[PDB]
Amino acid sequence: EFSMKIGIIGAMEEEVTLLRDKIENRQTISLGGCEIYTGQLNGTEVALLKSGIGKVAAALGATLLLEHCKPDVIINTGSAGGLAPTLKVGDIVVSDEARYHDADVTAFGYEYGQLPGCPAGFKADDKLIAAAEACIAELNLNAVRGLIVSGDAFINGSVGLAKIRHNFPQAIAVEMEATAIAHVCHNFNVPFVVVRAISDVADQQSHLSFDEFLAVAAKQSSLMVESLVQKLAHG
Amino acid sequence: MKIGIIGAMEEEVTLLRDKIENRQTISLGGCEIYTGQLNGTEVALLKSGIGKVAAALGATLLLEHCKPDVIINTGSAGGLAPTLKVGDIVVSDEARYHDADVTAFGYEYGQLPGCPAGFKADDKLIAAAEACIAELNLNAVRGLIVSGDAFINGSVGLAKIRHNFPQAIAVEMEATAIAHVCHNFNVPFVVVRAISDVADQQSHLSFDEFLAVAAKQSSLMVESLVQKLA
Ligand SMILES: Nc1ncnc2c([C@@H]3O[C@H](CO)[C@@H](O)[C@H]3O)n[nH]c12
Ligand SMILES: Nc1ncnc2c([C@@H]3O[C@H](CO)[C@@H](O)[C@H]3O)n[nH]c12
Repeated sequence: EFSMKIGIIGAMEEEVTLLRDKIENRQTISLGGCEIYTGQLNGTEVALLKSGIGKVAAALGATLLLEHCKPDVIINTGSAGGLAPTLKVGDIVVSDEARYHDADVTAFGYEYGQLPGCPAGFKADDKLIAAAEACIAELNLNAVRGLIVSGDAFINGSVGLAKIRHNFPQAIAVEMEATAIAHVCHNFNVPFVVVRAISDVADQQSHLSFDEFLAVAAKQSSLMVESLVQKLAHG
Repeated sequence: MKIGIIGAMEEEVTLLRDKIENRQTISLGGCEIYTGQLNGTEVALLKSGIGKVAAALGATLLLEHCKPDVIINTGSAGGLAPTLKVGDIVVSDEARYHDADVTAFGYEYGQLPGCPAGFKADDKLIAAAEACIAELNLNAVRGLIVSGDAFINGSVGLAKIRHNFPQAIAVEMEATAIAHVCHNFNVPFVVVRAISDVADQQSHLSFDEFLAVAAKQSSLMVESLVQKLA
């Protein structure tokens, strides 16, 4: 305790800003097109990286963060399109696993979503998940735990969504960085957990919904992250 | 100067690895990096995994740890240009994701926010590559190479690529990711790959059958380019 460094990766300005503004003794390190904010969040040493959007940007960011700040665990936050029926805009999704919904080397006998040399899915850390569920209960928020899928496409209904629902009937949310981050953490053997807030249900109106509720998603994911850091650091 | 080289599969990396002298191996984030000299030239060879995230992670590591001057991404590819046959070379003048789609927000198809719609390869590296192609009498095509996390083997996947990028000369799985990373660091790059298949319904069989040829041809080309640059 007291010597834990918690890594946090968010892709977009909005939520990252709220967390960034709350960092004490904040400093900014700009690298490979990424900004990394170091300091403490309510006492806990954190390293917050604003990655770009997409798998590669997230991978590049996650790799840089691991390499230069060597955080003990990684928390990926931000928005996501809710897929589980009980999810409403603002609700929380916690990954117990992450899979690429757009990876496909099945022609070679790999499981759909699986890339060669990688497990079909990347498992989030049990302690981190439990911690997150603890915060969820304590904050009295509605949330769902389960499989989160990533791809380099903003899902907006039509075939994008149906294909995902068909390939991963159990997926609770879809977004664009989670699995890339999980993938990099897996390779570095670093525990991770994805804690995002719903900004849309990835249907025909996901773009306007995203546009109108990105703010609330940022508010709720940031609140959860702040709460998770605290709980991970103490109790 | 130091030439960075990234290949996804052991096949297209092993022949080069065997030729590197003053050889040392750095093993990080599940990636292997061999440094030393290829026929007198300082290089840094990285075996990345397959797919964009693995490539990005590896490219990021190579840049960060070895600081090469330029990056050469090598390996196999599915040929899309009519002139391409197994064993032939494709040289990128540009790389684009064929599976990135945020057009819902007004970005160009294949384009990811914060990035140009396409990443342009270095003109010098391109000219160098083509001088080798000419000197070795190889059949090659220069143009747009598109990358995604799916092995293309006809059907809907190939159709989607034809739709969005009818001018793409080849499809593979790491190029644009390496380009994207090189872009964030301002490192010139060039993709030089050999055709292992034509991304049709028979690409899996062709890939298995010709991956060996593709690796040797891409390997020979990297060797020649390295020497030409130096
Ligand atoms: N329905 C949806 N489809 C894809 N990505 C998202 C997102 C997230 O918001 C960004 C959209 O480009 C990206 O970082 C992604 O992780 N929210 N809702 C989404
Ligand atoms: N028809 C095709 N579709 C997608 N990738 C490839 C490739 C390349 O070979 C590997 C196939 O999984 C990968 O490294 C990729 O970059 N060759 N032919 C391909």
